[PDB]
Amino acid sequence: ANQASVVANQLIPINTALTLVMMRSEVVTPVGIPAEDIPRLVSMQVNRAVPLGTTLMPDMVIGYAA
Repeated sequence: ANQASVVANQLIPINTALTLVMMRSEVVTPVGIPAEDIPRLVSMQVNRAVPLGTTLMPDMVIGYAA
């Protein structure tokens, strides 16, 4: 039910360090990375460009383990 995930608040380019303006939280399905983890994700990189509105999934972030 209302488990929120991290959602791309702008297109996130490949191999670019994540900043706080790039991540919002929303209740989406399927569930992705928990919204609680937005602070952890700061300055981690994604391995593929992430379009606006896409749910950030564990496999997209280089070095992510929950």
